[PDB]
Amino acid sequence: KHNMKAFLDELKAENIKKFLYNFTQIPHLAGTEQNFQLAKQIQSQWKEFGLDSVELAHYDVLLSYPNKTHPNYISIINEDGNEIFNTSLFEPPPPGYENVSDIVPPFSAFSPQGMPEGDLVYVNYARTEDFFKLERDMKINCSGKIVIARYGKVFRGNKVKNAQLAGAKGVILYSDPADYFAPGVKSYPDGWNLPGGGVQRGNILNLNGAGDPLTPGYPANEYAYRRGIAEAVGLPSIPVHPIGYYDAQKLLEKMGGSAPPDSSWRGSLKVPYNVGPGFTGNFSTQKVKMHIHSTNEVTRIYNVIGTLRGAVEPDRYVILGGHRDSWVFGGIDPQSGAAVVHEIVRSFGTLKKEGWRPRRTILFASWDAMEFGLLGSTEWAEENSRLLQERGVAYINADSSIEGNYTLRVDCTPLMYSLVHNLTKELKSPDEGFEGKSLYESWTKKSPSPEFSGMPRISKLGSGNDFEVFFQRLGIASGRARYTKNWETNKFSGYPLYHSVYETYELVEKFYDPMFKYHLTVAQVRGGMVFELANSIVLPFDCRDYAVVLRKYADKIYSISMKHPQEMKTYSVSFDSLFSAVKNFTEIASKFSERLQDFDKSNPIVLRMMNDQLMFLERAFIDPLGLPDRPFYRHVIYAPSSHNKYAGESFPGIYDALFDIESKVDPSKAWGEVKRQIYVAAFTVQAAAETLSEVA
Amino acid sequence: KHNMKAFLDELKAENIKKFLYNFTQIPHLAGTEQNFQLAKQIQSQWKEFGLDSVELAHYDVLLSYPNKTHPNYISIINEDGNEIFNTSLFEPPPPGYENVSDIVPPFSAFSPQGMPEGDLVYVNYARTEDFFKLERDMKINCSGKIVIARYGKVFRGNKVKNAQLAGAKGVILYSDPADYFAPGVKSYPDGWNLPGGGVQRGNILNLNGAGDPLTPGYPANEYAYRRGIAEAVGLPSIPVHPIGYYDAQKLLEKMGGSAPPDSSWRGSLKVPYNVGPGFTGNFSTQKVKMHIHSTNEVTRIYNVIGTLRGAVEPDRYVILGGHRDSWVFGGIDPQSGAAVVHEIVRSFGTLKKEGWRPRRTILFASWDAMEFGLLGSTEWAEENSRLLQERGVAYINADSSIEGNYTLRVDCTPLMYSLVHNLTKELKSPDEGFEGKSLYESWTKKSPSPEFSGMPRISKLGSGNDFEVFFQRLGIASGRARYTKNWETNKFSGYPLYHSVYETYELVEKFYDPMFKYHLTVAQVRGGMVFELANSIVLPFDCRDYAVVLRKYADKIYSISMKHPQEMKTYSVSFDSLFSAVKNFTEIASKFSERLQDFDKSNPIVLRMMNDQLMFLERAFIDPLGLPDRPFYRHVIYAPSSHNKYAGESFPGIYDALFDIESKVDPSKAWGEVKRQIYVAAFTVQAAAETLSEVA
Ligand SMILES: *[C@@H]1O[C@H](CO)[C@@H](O[C@@H]2O[C@H](CO)[C@@H](O[C@@H]3O[C@H](CO[C@H]4O[C@H](CO)[C@@H](O)[C@H](O)[C@@H]4O)[C@@H](O)[C@H](O[C@H]4O[C@H](CO)[C@@H](O)[C@H](O)[C@@H]4O)[C@@H]3O)[C@H](O)[C@H]2NC(C)=O)[C@H](O)[C@H]1NC(C)=O
Ligand SMILES: *[C@@H]1O[C@H](CO)[C@@H](O[C@@H]2O[C@H](CO)[C@@H](O[C@@H]3O[C@H](CO[C@H]4O[C@H](CO)[C@@H](O)[C@H](O)[C@@H]4O)[C@@H](O)[C@H](O[C@H]4O[C@H](CO)[C@@H](O)[C@H](O)[C@@H]4O)[C@@H]3O)[C@H](O)[C@H]2NC(C)=O)[C@H](O)[C@H]1NC(C)=O
Ligand SMILES: *[C@@H]1O[C@H](CO)[C@@H](O[C@@H]2O[C@H](CO)[C@@H](O[C@@H]3O[C@H](CO)[C@@H](O)[C@H](O[C@H]4O[C@H](CO)[C@@H](O)[C@H](O)[C@@H]4O)[C@@H]3O)[C@H](O)[C@H]2NC(C)=O)[C@H](O)[C@H]1NC(C)=O
Ligand SMILES: *[C@@H]1O[C@H](CO)[C@@H](O[C@@H]2O[C@H](CO)[C@@H](O[C@@H]3O[C@H](CO)[C@@H](O)[C@H](O[C@H]4O[C@H](CO)[C@@H](O)[C@H](O)[C@@H]4O)[C@@H]3O)[C@H](O)[C@H]2NC(C)=O)[C@H](O)[C@H]1NC(C)=O
Ligand SMILES: *[C@@H]1O[C@H](CO)[C@@H](O[C@@H]2O[C@H](CO)[C@@H](O[C@@H]3O[C@H](CO)[C@@H](O)[C@H](O)[C@@H]3O)[C@H](O)[C@H]2NC(C)=O)[C@H](O)[C@H]1NC(C)=O
Ligand SMILES: *[C@@H]1O[C@H](CO)[C@@H](O[C@@H]2O[C@H](CO)[C@@H](O[C@@H]3O[C@H](CO)[C@@H](O)[C@H](O)[C@@H]3O)[C@H](O)[C@H]2NC(C)=O)[C@H](O)[C@H]1NC(C)=O
Ligand SMILES: *[C@@H]1O[C@H](CO)[C@@H](O[C@@H]2O[C@H](CO)[C@@H](O)[C@H](O)[C@H]2NC(C)=O)[C@H](O)[C@H]1NC(C)=O
Ligand SMILES: *[C@@H]1O[C@H](CO)[C@@H](O[C@@H]2O[C@H](CO)[C@@H](O)[C@H](O)[C@H]2NC(C)=O)[C@H](O)[C@H]1NC(C)=O
Ligand SMILES: *[C@@H]1O[C@H](CO)[C@@H](O[C@@H]2O[C@H](CO)[C@@H](O)[C@H](O)[C@H]2NC(C)=O)[C@H](O)[C@H]1NC(C)=O
Ligand SMILES: *[C@@H]1O[C@H](CO)[C@@H](O[C@@H]2O[C@H](CO)[C@@H](O)[C@H](O)[C@H]2NC(C)=O)[C@H](O)[C@H]1NC(C)=O
Ligand SMILES: O=C(O)CC[C@H](NS(=O)(=O)N[C@@H](CC(=O)O)C(=O)O)C(=O)O
Ligand SMILES: O=C(O)CC[C@H](NS(=O)(=O)N[C@@H](CC(=O)O)C(=O)O)C(=O)O
Ligand SMILES: *[C@@H]1O[C@H](CO)[C@@H](O)[C@H](O)[C@H]1NC(C)=O
Ligand SMILES: *[C@@H]1O[C@H](CO)[C@@H](O)[C@H](O)[C@H]1NC(C)=O
Ligand SMILES: *[C@@H]1O[C@H](CO)[C@@H](O)[C@H](O)[C@H]1NC(C)=O
Ligand SMILES: *[C@@H]1O[C@H](CO)[C@@H](O)[C@H](O)[C@H]1NC(C)=O
Ligand SMILES: [Ca+2]
Ligand SMILES: [Ca+2]
Ligand SMILES: [Cl-]
Ligand SMILES: [Cl-]
Ligand SMILES: [Zn+2]
Ligand SMILES: [Zn+2]
Ligand SMILES: [Zn+2]
Ligand SMILES: [Zn+2]
Repeated sequence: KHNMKAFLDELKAENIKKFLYNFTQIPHLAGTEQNFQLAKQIQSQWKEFGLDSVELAHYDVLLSYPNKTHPNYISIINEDGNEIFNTSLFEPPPPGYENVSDIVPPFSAFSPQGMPEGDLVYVNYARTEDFFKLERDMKINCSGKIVIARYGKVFRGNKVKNAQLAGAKGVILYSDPADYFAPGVKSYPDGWNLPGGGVQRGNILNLNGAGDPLTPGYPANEYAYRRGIAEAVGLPSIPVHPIGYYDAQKLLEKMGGSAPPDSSWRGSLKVPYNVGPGFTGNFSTQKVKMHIHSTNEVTRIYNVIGTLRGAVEPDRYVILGGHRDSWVFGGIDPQSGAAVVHEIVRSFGTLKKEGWRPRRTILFASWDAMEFGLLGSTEWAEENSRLLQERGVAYINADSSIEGNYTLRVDCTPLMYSLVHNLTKELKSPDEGFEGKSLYESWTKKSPSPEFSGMPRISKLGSGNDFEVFFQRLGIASGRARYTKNWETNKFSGYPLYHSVYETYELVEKFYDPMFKYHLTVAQVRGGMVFELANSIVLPFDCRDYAVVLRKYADKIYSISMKHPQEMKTYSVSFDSLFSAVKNFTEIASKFSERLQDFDKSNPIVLRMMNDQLMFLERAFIDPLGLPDRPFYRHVIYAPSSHNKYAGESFPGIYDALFDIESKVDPSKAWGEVKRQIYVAAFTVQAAAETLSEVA
Repeated sequence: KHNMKAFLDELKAENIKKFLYNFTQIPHLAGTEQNFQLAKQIQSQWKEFGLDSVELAHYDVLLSYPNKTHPNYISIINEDGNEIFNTSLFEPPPPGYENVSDIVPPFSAFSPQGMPEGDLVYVNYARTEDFFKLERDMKINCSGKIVIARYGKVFRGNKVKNAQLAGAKGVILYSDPADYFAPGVKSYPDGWNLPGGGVQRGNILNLNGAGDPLTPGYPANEYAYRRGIAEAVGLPSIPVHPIGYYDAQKLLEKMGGSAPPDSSWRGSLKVPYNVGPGFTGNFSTQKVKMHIHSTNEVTRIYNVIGTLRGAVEPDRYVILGGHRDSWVFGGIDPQSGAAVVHEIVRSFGTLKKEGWRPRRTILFASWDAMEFGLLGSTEWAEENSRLLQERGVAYINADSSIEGNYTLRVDCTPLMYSLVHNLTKELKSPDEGFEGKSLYESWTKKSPSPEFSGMPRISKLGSGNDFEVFFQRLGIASGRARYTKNWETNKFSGYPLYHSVYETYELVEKFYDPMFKYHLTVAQVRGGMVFELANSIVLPFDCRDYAVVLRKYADKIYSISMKHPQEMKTYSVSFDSLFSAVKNFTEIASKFSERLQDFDKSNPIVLRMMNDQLMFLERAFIDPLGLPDRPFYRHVIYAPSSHNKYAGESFPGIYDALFDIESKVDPSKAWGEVKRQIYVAAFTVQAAAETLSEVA
């Protein structure tokens, strides 16, 4: 029998291991020859595995690279202009890779060039609230200062935007052991911790969903019009560079001025964590100098797109996509995900060779230039937007399969909650102590829902990954899943060796998943989701789950507003329309569910009518005018946080209208805009509800 | 048998006559009680006629009305400030209506209030080229002048926008006998010509597709956020008022300054047509004073929406819509169209009562507040945009059925050309001399295609009517048809009594269509189109017809650019990408057509897949970012002309980038934008082509 069990059983941990090894022996930096060669390899293998067609889709997009003969570095400079300390020019390479060529040294992708000299101000995590505390409470002025910020808590691009608006003339990012060194664990290569010479690479753009900075709205094809750099989207205006904690200690140890305002500002280094500005009296004349010489350059990138044609509904697309480009070896990010995709394709191809085809078309994608701003996924979606918005059923992302070995993590649209619950009840837990128990059981035990007993936690989608164009721009139901750490065991996000040279095959094989059982579990979750979405006769979405969360989000946004009761009285700010729309959505979704379960099962038109209602329900939350000043974030329920691209925000339009409103100089204008966003949200919720009404 | 012949045969000229009489006895001004009562009557009758549901959809939108106790008028004022001449306060009412109440006096809807006094400048038709001739050639400065412009050639809102940008402080619009008095025809009531006391009403907004000025993007429902007046869309900044030619003669006769530049500037009045500024020497101290006291007010409007559920594809909508509100009696505009719709509903309802249902759902609409800026259609489409863009097959408009008695006029998407040709071959010509011949034959003879022998002329859709939101904002295949005059017999557009009190039932019954045979023919064309669109198994669109016109439009826009060969060399301006996309569209459309004719006819999924490809093809020409500064004009192939809302422009983005480019101060910026619009157009054409490729 060709059923999901046949698909799932075919997946092998040993295959995922072999693919991971294969994908992580050399660097695959976007825009480089090595990453083009891997694209061609993937294309060849997906054909071999049995997909109907496999093509490369290429684009020419703005990328950013250090100058090989003019290295980036930071100095402490004395009053004579002598550089008395210099940060590293490279991370010490790990055992057995000390002769690997083409390792890109640590840099902040898209930094402008410059050599700013000045006094240091320490800004904690450079969050919105961190700058609020400096400027408003501590009365420290960052204008013309170089800021030093620790990585963590929020996307680094938001840190740089915040530093820029504070008037900084440069940003130094560093990894504090507080956030990247788990107590009791040894540094790579003897454990999974970040060594003091390790550095986190990463782009510092603020694209807000635009894709290639030079071609917002349109694919960066051969005849594309490209904005001039000065009009490009999302580029930082001040130089930025990342360093490790050995180097950070040297920059921070001399810092004077004001003491840290409290303990939440102190990391784990043996330094005061003084905010500055500048150094203590003996060193008061020493300054910090950055030297950044990186260049932005239009460069060709290559997505691999594989198609497995649907037998019944070939014009309905279920997409499994993740990126292939890495900063260096990509041992976790992204190759732990790409190896999983590779095995999923191989398994589907095995069934196909035995004569099976899924009901709907499955598209498989190996995206390029993700590390430089989700560029490959976004340019492809811009090219294919009309096909995706009329035919796109769902998008399942496939970046890193692991960031820990504790339990499952799922972030997805409410439309997929029931699908996820049901699938995980059918899968075996790989966890020790849960032998013979379901993944649902271990996941629920280790990651309980904060709201419901006997349910697991499922989070909203944020952003910072390749689902962004599909979900927040185009309104295609999206999901992601991976294995994660125990947040009770160290509160820091992600894994210590993130975006460092130390993220290698050996890191995974030795420390994260020796038996590749967590990889296999994640292949089963991602592949199982794709299988159901593509094969079920009724799409496996439950509209009633959206009704429940809409009420939760309406309560939450109302509660934020109600911290300002006088203003709500003065400006007649009512949430009645939003609650009414949510009530209506709940009622209509309930009746739709009845019809779906009750309709004449022999009638393919009623079924498809009803499958189209399910498919277009996520689409209904799209506002074609976008959110304020963010035209590519069009989903009215979910946007990436304006303060942290990684985090999702609910009712983002109303959230941003309320944020820091007490500080607005024209309260009438400000509360007027709150009311406008309530109207837009209520209307959108009612309009989405009405797509589930009887059609005529 | 229930086939199109049964539907067509049921339509009766005598019924259309009875409905026209019924709809034209009292004024039905938008926002008035009389127009609400007619809405309720229509709703009742459509229910009686047999539709499944008939509801009122209401909105509260900005309308504009004169002040009943503070009349609008224009004066000539002497140096003492004595008003020595005053324009009429009302049009002399026609025979037997001299006691009808609630006739709105002539005014320009949405004029601001004011009493500007100044010297007159005569600006011909106030077209872009007319102001070019004044400012550039004649060196006449309109700043601080009151401009007087004759109606005709272009939409009056464009005249007012042009006057505003020329620095005018007021606009007087008048009907010149050259444009509104056919030689050899007597004035109403003894013929169909405009009498000297007749005046054309009409709104002077520049909405660019926005709908209600206060709620762009969102329906003007009960909880709507409304912009303040100062931020409203499309409102004129200077006072405006319309007059008849008896009054115009008094304002023009004294005009001095420069002579008219040539004969194209002279109308038919016994006056010099001097451009001014101001009056001849003896009257040089006399000035013109406007008195405008109209008020803008948010007012409730009511659309009637009738549904006839489809038997097979209830979630596919074919819409027949036209407006119901009139300026006064609406004898032609709109009731000659509304009576036709009423009879079409009655005929469909007759078939339904005998057990028939169309394959797809038919929606019937009686729109309100069309005369005030397409407000009812636009607000309803804003409310229902998600349903319309995923389910909307086609929109057939139904304003005035007649503007003459000579031949058929059709404006529509290329997708409907074949449908129209085939249907008109099946219909009888009502024309004298063409007894027993088809409508196709008489139409082709009287209105030959400028391009193809043996074919009739079919024009592009422009705007100024209720299809605008459906076609140019949402990308739903749209069409319209009416009987029209012979352009060889008088070149003036429209009919002389347009938007005057004299547009009555008697005008139609006596002078235009005594036997209601032209009305019946138009009911057959509009109803027949709806019947096919709603009932055929394969949608009756031919994608190959779009390929032919795309090549025509590409040639045309290229030819415009090629008037600047040096600049095309300097800035490397190539149209190669657009021609490539058009070639590709042609090739892919040809292969799609083969599959449509060749596919397995027993397979409803392949059929619907292919019906969805046909339905979404118009949709593919939509750009979600809209055209420059016109966010609600989203169709890349067709937009209303930036110089004349009534006219359609092809490749509008490139057209406007090229328009008057030789006058731009930064040719590099200007030609860069031409190249950007070529990229956008080429991409959109290729993307639309790719929706017709095999789906997987
Ligand atoms: C959640 O779902 C419910 C439906 O169960 C929607 O309820 C509608 O709510 C609006 C109010 O926002 C009601 O609007 C009112 O309509 C009255 C006329 O309604 C009749 O006629 C219409 C057609 O014109 C029919 O569709 C309808 O069935 C009724 O027969 C108006 O007279 C009301 O205006 C008067 O009162 C208001 C308030 O005091 C004044 O501001 C006005 O000046 C005026 O005096 C009003 O417009 C609507 O009728 C309800 N429809 C129903 C029950 O079917 C909710 O709107 C929906 N929530 C959201 C957010 O959409
Ligand atoms: C009308 O329809 C035709 C298809 O019949 C489209 O043709 C494509 O045209 C583009 C040019 O605009 C071609 O682009 C070229 O692709 C080359 C690689 O193509 C191969 O590999 C890709 C996957 O990466 C496959 O899809 C493809 O089948 C080929 O096997 C590049 O190497 C070319 O770049 C080089 O030359 C250019 C020009 O000198 C330089 O600027 C570059 O720096 C580089 O040196 C180029 O990108 C594309 O291959 C064609 N596809 C075909 C024939 O299938 C038209 O684009 C389409 N019209 C529009 C407007 O869309
Ligand atoms: C996750 O799994 C849960 C549990 O299986 C699943 O919910 C269940 O779905 C089934 C299938 O729709 C529901 O069964 C229906 O129940 C109603 C009322 O009892 C019946 O009227 C339905 O009968 C009709 O349809 C049948 C085919 O399913 C026909 O055989 C029959 O003739 C009728 O036409 C039907 O049996 C069941 O009630 C729920 N259980 C719950 C909610 O507890 C859920 O759908 C899964 N989630 C997915 C797939 O996303
Ligand atoms: C306007 O009217 C014209 C003239 O009628 C019409 O064009 C015609 O359409 C028919 C129907 O598609 C075409 O007939 C087809 O021709 C090809 C080649 O000869 C055949 O392969 C097709 O046969 C298949 O389909 C048949 C059902 O239609 C099956 O019976 C058969 O088994 C095959 O599956 C088919 O006969 C005809 O060629 C054109 N004539 C032209 C273009 O001159 C046009 O479509 C109408 N426009 C509309 C409806 O918008
Ligand atoms: C990762 O795995 C891939 C796939 O197994 C490896 O690529 C494959 O490498 C072999 C040996 O280089 C290639 O076979 C050889 O082909 C050449 C020319 O066609 C010829 O000399 C011989 O016929 C020989 O068999 C094979 O083509 C190639 N497969 C691809 C790319 O599809 C790759 O080596 C592995 N990478 C690492 C780091 O282990
Ligand atoms: C245009 O045609 C409509 C429809 O025929 C006319 O409206 C109809 O008018 C009659 C007479 O006023 C109404 O019948 C009457 O109803 C009232 C109360 O229900 C009652 O006194 C009697 O039972 C009587 O039969 C009828 O309801 C009404 N139909 C509608 C509106 O649906 C209208 O008079 C015509 N207008 C003109 C200008 O001719
Ligand atoms: C990268 O840095 C190198 C080294 O400074 C630059 O190469 C120099 O370019 C200048 C002109 O700008 C020449 O006069 C020197 O001879 C070059 N030096 C060497 C060592 O080659 C190069 O411009 C930079 N590359 C970029 C900006 O991509
Ligand atoms: C930090 O690096 C800089 C640049 O390489 C070093 O300064 C250079 O030293 C050489 C040799 O003494 C001089 O000829 C250059 O003029 C210097 N360049 C600059 C920009 O200062 C510096 O010695 C290094 N500091 C440490 C502590 O190693
Ligand atoms: C329409 O014009 C009338 C007549 O001038 C206005 O009514 C007057 O309003 C003023 C206050 O603005 C009163 O003092 C007068 O007593 C009113 N006169 C009469 C004759 O009623 C009215 O304001 C205007 N209506 C509008 C603006 O809608
Ligand atoms: C044009 O209309 C104006 C306004 O009605 C007339 O001027 C008014 O005349 C009365 C009576 O003589 C005066 O009391 C008012 O003060 C005047 N108002 C203004 C604004 O001037 C004028 O007489 C009319 N002109 C003609 C030729 O009939
Ligand atoms: O440009 C963007 O939006 C983000 C690109 C890139 N995304 S990412 O966070 O590294 N990708 C992954 C990292 C991981 O797979 O662990 C995630 O979503 O967790 C980054 O943050 O540098
Ligand atoms: O606001 C608008 O866009 C136009 C509203 C209104 N349209 S209209 O030209 O009068 N409608 C008709 C007039 C007619 O049916 O003769 C048309 O399309 O020809 C007008 O021009 O005043
Ligand atoms: C910070 O300093 C700069 C001048 O060096 C000044 O423009 C800015 O207003 C200052 N910020 C404060 C104190 O608000
Ligand atoms: C793997 O699991 C064990 C058991 O909790 C844990 O001690 C170890 O830290 C985990 N490894 C990683 C890399 O999280
Ligand atoms: C027209 O006159 C006004 C001043 O009355 C002036 O601002 C404007 O520039 C003039 N236009 C010309 C002559 O270009
Ligand atoms: C009706 O047709 C006749 C014949 O051409 C023509 O003389 C007359 O002017 C027409 N009436 C109108 C209102 O166009
Ligand atoms: Ca782009
Ligand atoms: Ca609106
Ligand atoms: Cl992921
Ligand atoms: Cl019309
Ligand atoms: Zn990644
Ligand atoms: Zn990454
Ligand atoms: Zn009209
Ligand atoms: Zn009109």
